Amino acid sequence: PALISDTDQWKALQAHVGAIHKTHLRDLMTDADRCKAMTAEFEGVFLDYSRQQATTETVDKLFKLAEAAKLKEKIDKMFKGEKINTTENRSVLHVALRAPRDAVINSDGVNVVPEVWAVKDKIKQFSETFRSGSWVGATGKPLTNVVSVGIGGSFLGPLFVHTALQTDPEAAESAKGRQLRFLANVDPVDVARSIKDLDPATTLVVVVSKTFTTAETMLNARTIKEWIVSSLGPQAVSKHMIAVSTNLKLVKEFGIDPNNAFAFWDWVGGRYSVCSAVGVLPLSLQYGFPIVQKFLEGASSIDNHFHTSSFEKNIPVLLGLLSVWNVSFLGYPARAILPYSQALEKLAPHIQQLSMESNGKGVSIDGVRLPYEAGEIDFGEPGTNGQHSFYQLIHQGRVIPCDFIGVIKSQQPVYLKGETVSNHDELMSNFFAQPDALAYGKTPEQLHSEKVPENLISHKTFQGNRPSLSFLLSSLSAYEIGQLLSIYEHRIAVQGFIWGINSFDQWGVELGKSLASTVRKQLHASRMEGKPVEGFNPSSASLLTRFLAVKPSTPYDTTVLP
Amino acid sequence: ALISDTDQWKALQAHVGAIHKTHLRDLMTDADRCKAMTAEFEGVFLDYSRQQATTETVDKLFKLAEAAKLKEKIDKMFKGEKINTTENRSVLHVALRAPRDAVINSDGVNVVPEVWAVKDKIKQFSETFRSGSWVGATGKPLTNVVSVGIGGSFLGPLFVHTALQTDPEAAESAKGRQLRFLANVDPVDVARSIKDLDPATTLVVVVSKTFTTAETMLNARTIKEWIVSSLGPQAVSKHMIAVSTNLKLVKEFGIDPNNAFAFWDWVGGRYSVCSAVGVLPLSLQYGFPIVQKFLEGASSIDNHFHTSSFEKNIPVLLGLLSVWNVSFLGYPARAILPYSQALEKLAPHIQQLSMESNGKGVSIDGVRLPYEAGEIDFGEPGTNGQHSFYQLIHQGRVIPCDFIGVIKSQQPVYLKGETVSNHDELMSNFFAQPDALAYGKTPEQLHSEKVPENLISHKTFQGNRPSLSFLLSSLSAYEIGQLLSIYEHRIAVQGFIWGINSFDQWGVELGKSLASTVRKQLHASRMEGKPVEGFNPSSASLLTRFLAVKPSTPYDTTVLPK
Repeated sequence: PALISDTDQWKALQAHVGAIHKTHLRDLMTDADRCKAMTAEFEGVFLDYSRQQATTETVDKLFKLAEAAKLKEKIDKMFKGEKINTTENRSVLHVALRAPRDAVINSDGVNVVPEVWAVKDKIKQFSETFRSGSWVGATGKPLTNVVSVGIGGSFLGPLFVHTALQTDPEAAESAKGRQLRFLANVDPVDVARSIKDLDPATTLVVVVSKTFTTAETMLNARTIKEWIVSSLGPQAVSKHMIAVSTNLKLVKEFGIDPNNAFAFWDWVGGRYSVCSAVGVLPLSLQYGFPIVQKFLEGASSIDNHFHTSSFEKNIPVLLGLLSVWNVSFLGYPARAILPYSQALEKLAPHIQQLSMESNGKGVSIDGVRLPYEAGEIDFGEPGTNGQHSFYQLIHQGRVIPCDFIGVIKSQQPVYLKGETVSNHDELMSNFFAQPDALAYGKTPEQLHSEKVPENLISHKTFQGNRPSLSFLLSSLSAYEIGQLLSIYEHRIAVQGFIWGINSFDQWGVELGKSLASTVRKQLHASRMEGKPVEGFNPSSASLLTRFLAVKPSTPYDTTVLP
Repeated sequence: ALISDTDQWKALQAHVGAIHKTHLRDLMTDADRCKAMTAEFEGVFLDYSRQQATTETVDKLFKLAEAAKLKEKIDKMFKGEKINTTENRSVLHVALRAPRDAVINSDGVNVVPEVWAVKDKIKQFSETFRSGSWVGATGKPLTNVVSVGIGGSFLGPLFVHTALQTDPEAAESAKGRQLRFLANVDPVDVARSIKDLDPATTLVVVVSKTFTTAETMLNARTIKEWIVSSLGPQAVSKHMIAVSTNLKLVKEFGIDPNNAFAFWDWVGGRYSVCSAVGVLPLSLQYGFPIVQKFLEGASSIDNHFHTSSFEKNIPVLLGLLSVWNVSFLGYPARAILPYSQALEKLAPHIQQLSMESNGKGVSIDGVRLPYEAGEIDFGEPGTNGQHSFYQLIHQGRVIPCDFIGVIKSQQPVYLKGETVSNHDELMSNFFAQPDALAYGKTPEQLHSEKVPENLISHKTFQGNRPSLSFLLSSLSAYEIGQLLSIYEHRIAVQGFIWGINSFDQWGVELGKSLASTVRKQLHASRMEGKPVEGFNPSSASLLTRFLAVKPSTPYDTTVLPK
């Protein structure tokens, strides 16, 4: 009901900001009891948030806000299958995607778990048939390359897990000689990328779209379908294309065998769909189902930890509260996702959609316009890549709270005889230093003490007191990748739960889709019927005229592929 | 003085209230305003009519540029003055693409003949290399090239390389060849760079000015071990070259010193792709003529930026507009949104170019700024980013967007019977999204469409959110050079108005110092068994947990990935 910014716990945290402004992390980081209290741990995940602009009292006052906002109740209702997505009247049950085969999680009055595992066992049987070569192509060759066609949550989630599993030794062994590519952009350049160095006779296409009507995905689906027909004949569509969708009619009218359709559900948001057939099917073809099952079990272990653990030990709750503290009370509009792992190269782009599409909202869940701004701007590059890109601003420009992620055991250990440190040790040297560099800074007195010229000390001053948090993971196999994914999925839910918004709808995408259909009609009328440009403002009319002024080089209505 | 204390700054501050009394859905109906708020140079058309501004706002930003002596600073850069006052260095990335008979002095010596001496050396080497006469140890012609480097040695070339990969001309000249980048010190990146490569058909280019860069040289010694383990120690001079000015270490590394290619201290790292940093590897992949057209594209913008009046000056307009969005409208972030899959790696480069240049806290004289400068830059290509975070840009925090579209497609595709071509489907979003952000959708429109009253708040688009649109005629090497030079000069303009030094980077020093300290502690504990000493309680624990897992291979023994 009432806006969270109207409660006393919210106002109490606002007054608490003035006291924290009086503090500096250079002094706070010497307190052994403060540092030890501001940690959390679960299995192979160690969270150290001692470098936040906070004391234990700040965490205490954040817990009371979570109670006033009814955080625990909102969590339980999600797990129990209630339709907490109010604006769409949908359950929010991506946790059921990795629940064990015995659990009971109702939605619309029916337990969804036995049907979640029905698709898993169907994926497993297909993947075993596919990987053992019994699934053959039109020319009689076993398919070894898989293209997954999809946009948004059908792309970023799966791409993240695929990139992280690529260089893990056990996963990479199972994916020997197999490629998995993603065709996401409707830009025809992406189609040329997806099919480069590929043989239609040894390629399988997985079209991912709940509706099977998605404009971008279906145009690519029809495009690569013709690519298959152009080389193998019209009958090769059934043995070379499969679908992750529920519209069985369009799937068959597309030319795909309806039994080759793998279903997910409306209580599976796009940005929470990697654990569904959206991700499990392509990943089980590349790495096998045992590997993806370990990934699901990792995310499942965090779902239990998030649902049952007390708040002082609850890692996703701690993370979500500290982000609200940084965003809504310290005033930091952006957040940097900085994993020191090339395997996590595609983590930040997925967190980008997961966070901003969930929490980039302007009204509460009940439709009251928020007097404050919610979801932060999320970006990131892996260390040390991003370290040599934008850390200059993070140290001396605008303040950006940082998520540092480090892994103890290297996926691909390297050491050369005579080196001071192993390659992974050299990488982690920065993982340990940068958070301390942000917290302490370097005073002008330290600089003048080091005989630095007075005209340079202002330029070499580091103010410090800039917040960070550090994940230390035991390893990065399928299990730990699932844990990291679930941690962020729940953290974003916690932030949206505290802000009192709806983290699970996405109405902000419709207006751009509407106007795009209006432009598409204008393009068709001009290209095919020679109609003038009409119905647009003077700017759009001019830009459309410049675009359409370049006529095609291809004969009228004639197919062209790269 | 300080730009925030001038009347031109204060007059623009009050002007914000007048613009806040307008809405873009009304301003976009003015044909006079829309036509005046444009600019054009060759195949580059800039439409900024969707900025929260009028021609009067632009007139007042011009008077801020005059009070900031913008034209003075630009001339001093082009002329070769050491405007990088904190490092006492010229700023002459424009000289990398100047013609042979150009006159650009630093310390009274014309640097242009030395720029072309390297360029001529690159061309002669690239012809001998691509012709196959340059052979490996086993006598095989070299097919694949790995460029080792970090920061500006990585992002710039990656951007240009990714844009050229799918250009029809460039891709033809790069057939059968690979160009990979090894940037992360994470040994997972080493494993990926050498994945499915043969040392006998691989050339390595080490890009590091001093040849002392910690991450680059460890990767450089690592890939050197990979080569010598397969071909012998003698093969180094035949498979490895360098972009460096430290001739002693190049010869000590094993590389023939005459295979070292120079660049200079007045070339910023984030400004170095037009030097041998980029020109050398790109010429190996695409041939020198393709790269010279790229350089000629950047050169065309340099002349335009240096000579054109401010109302036709595309980089000056862009810099003043971003300063307007940042320092007066209060928008702390900027979205780079190219509707081109070929520009996939554009936003990561702009990220470093902008944030490392302008993420500053003090003026060029050493005065601490009472405002904040450099904005936070991020982006994904359309339509990828469209289906990721556009939810927030429409309904959450306001983020000024840069839209980049291309009239002609690098890879045109059309299927018979389709309503629009694949590229037209892409561009429909390019034209629609800026209008969607400008117009919004009022709750009166939604009620007029029989939307339930409870959902009206959630489907409302406030509109009046700013964007600008680039429309390029094509995306060949020439236009890629133009786009690069535009963003380099725009970033300089913003730093000139703010009165900061866009060309030093002291903010990266504290992290490298404390990383060296952690490197010492790691060696002392790995090789000498020393305890953890000299760190705060948090870093001590993190370090203790990390070192608790011991190397899994014999002492001081070489291990390579895969």
